[PDB]
Amino acid sequence: AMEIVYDEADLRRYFQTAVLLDHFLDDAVEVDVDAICDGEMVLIGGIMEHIEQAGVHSGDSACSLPAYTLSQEIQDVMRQQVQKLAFELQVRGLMNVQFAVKNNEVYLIEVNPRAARTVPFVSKATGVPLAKVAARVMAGKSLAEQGVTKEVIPPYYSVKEVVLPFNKFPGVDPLLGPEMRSTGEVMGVGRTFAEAFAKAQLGSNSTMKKHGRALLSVREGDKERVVDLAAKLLKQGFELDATHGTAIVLGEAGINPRLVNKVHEGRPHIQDRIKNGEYTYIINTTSGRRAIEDSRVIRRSALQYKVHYDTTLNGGFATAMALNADATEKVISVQEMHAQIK
Amino acid sequence: AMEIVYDEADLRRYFQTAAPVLLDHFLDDAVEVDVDAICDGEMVLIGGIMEHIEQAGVHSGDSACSLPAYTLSQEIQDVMRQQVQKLAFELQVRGLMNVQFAVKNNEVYLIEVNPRAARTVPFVSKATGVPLAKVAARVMAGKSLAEQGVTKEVIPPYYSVKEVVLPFNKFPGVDPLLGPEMRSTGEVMGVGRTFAEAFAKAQLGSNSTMKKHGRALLSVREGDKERVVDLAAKLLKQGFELDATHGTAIVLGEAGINPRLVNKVHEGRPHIQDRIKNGEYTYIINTTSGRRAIEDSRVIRRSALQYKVHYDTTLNGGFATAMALNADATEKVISVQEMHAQIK
Ligand SMILES: Nc1ncnc2c1ncn2[C@@H]1O[C@H](COP(=O)(O)OP(=O)(O)O)[C@@H](O)[C@H]1O
Ligand SMILES: Nc1ncnc2c1ncn2[C@@H]1O[C@H](COP(=O)(O)OP(=O)(O)O)[C@@H](O)[C@H]1O
Ligand SMILES: NC(=O)CC[C@H](N)C(=O)O
Ligand SMILES: NC(=O)CC[C@H](N)C(=O)O
Ligand SMILES: NCCC[C@H](N)C(=O)O
Ligand SMILES: NCCC[C@H](N)C(=O)O
Ligand SMILES: [Cl-]
Ligand SMILES: [Cl-]
Ligand SMILES: [Cl-]
Ligand SMILES: [K+]
Ligand SMILES: [K+]
Ligand SMILES: [K+]
Ligand SMILES: [Mn+2]
Ligand SMILES: [Mn+2]
Ligand SMILES: [Mn+2]
Ligand SMILES: [Mn+2]
Repeated sequence: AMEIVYDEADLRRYFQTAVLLDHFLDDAVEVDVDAICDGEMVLIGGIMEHIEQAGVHSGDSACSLPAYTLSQEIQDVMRQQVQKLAFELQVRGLMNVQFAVKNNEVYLIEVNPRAARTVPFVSKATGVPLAKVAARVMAGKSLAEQGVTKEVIPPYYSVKEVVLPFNKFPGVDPLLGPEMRSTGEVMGVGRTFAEAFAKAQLGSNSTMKKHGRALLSVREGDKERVVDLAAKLLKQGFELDATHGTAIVLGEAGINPRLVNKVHEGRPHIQDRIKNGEYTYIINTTSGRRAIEDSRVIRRSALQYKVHYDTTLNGGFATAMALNADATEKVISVQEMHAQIK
Repeated sequence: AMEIVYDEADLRRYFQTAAPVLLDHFLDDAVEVDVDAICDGEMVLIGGIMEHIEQAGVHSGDSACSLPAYTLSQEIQDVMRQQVQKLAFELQVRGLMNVQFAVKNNEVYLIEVNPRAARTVPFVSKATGVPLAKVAARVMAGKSLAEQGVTKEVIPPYYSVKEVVLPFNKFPGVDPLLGPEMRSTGEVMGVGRTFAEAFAKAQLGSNSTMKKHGRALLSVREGDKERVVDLAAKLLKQGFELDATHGTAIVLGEAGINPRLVNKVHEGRPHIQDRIKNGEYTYIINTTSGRRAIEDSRVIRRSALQYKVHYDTTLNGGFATAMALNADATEKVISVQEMHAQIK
């Protein structure tokens, strides 16, 4: 039962309703690294950059392999940091390490000295059967011995996206957080991150379209960044609707969305519009226990009415890119993927 | 000291803050009309029919008006005419009289009859070329309209529009807003070949700072919400960029117009006030209804006045303002002599 408390007043609130205390790394890029250690060397299985930031459980995050935004430099740091930890803990077989990158700085989230849920993904993207190799390693065959020494960076992009069970429990707020709730995953393969992301998205049963009206209702910390997102969408032919505060900031950057009322504001409001099919896409980011609680209708509504929605700006940007891709254009077999590897 | 109460809750509100009290039904969304005439007991001469720009509810003394009428139908004017004639005799008018009417849903309501010379007489004299005070003085003294040879109503070939000037800038603590009470100190006159030109001249004469470019702030009430769309449309066609407050922006977006959203003061920064003060606006159309809303919207009008931005507090006025945008007050001048010479 992990929560993110914003302030002091916010803690009692928890405390009461409600121990490990940790500083939340806000606006950070979460990373998952899968590796093998035989006591002799460390094999980097895959470095995966999640789309959703730290604070959204890795299990519920879409992710990319290779990393789509992280610097070689930043990643080399991680690589070294994992090797250091492999030896230190005396890993023999599989291991997974979770990082957060904030302001060009690498921080340690956790070390899982065992097989992690991303293994099959990495194995498929990299064509290397990590569970088999690590098994052998555990049984006594060194990496050296196996001819498995080099880290594989495929020529193509591999993206993993999850599927969430919210539709099965309507009374639940379909919102991402530090706790994992997904049931499954899909893989998208493309020549570009945008292609891979498009394939992941469509495979995950997303109802996203390449036309219509998008609803933008983001929080403070996203208002600035949301400008670029609106630009993108307008550029893809989307019309824009926005809730008061968000419209304000857009307006201040030269973008004039059509305003929509919050439910308490009047009619029609967001719910009538969602219900009435005015939107093909919704971006709704929130912060604060309170805020979340009051915005619940947007998310429940979008779910109920099958409108594609993103609860993170990063997801938004990923979706925006995918719009320039065509998930049906080309196909490729796993064998083909694998042969293409140096 | 009178106002328009909108409901029971409001009546208390008032009745408290304030002796038999008069209670009249307020004809909302009505066109106010002024009619000046002369009766000699044998006949009735119509001096002029003026159509106010601001609706009934904005005192006639403070309304802009036009001679001849700019929206009313002849049919409706003919009623007013018969009505004036009937009143004239019944009342035994001998000399000048003035009749004020409200038109709503194609129906003519009587607001008041003033059986003496009215403040609009000079304007009508000047527009029609007929010196009403002289004519009526001769009538009171014994010379009939027939004896005088002044028996037929004169409809000029040009439009004449009267605009007023208000003293709000002399008393900054007052809310420079129109209502049932007259607060104006003077009037101007504008003459044109079209109502738009007459209006532009009257507007310019009245010391208006209106411009034909920039950004306009739109913040109107409920009853105006639907109709303000076409005005924002006229404003965009003229080249202006629009700003709007919450609910106004909502109505407009649904009509396809997307103004830039601005925050009220309680709402956030920068707000309407900050914007006005920084010279962001060149035009402001701001309509309100009910004691509270009025009280609450105060800052817009005071700021507008303070910062010299032209502002309209009525939609009818806003529309007048927009039409004038299509006219050039400085393009042509005409002398009164010439004007009267045109008279047929
Ligand atoms: N200090 C932190 N700052 C930001 N996000 C964090 C932090 N600690 C954990 N998280 C988020 O919570 C998720 C779960 O954290 P983790 O420690 O790995 O728990 P679990 O045992 O469920 O794996 C992480 O994947 C990340 O999204
Ligand atoms: N029943 C009414 N409906 C609408 N407006 C009215 C009504 N009665 C008065 N008014 C408005 O108030 C103004 C002042 O009212 P009026 O009766 O003419 O008083 P005054 O003697 O001060 O001129 C009118 O010019 C008109 O705009
Ligand atoms: N950032 C948000 O989701 C805003 C809150 C929400 N729209 C409400 O009605 O309270
Ligand atoms: N019609 C209006 O002017 C609405 C009221 C005003 N904007 C306020 O700040 O309350
Ligand atoms: N990877 C999580 C699912 C994404 C979902 N559309 C959301 O942003 O909430
Ligand atoms: N005719 C009265 C003056 C109009 C002023 N601009 C206002 O509309 O408040
Ligand atoms: Cl795991
Ligand atoms: Cl008078
Ligand atoms: Cl004062
Ligand atoms: K994450
Ligand atoms: K009037
Ligand atoms: K009277
Ligand atoms: Mn974890
Ligand atoms: Mn764990
Ligand atoms: Mn009167
Ligand atoms: Mn009177």
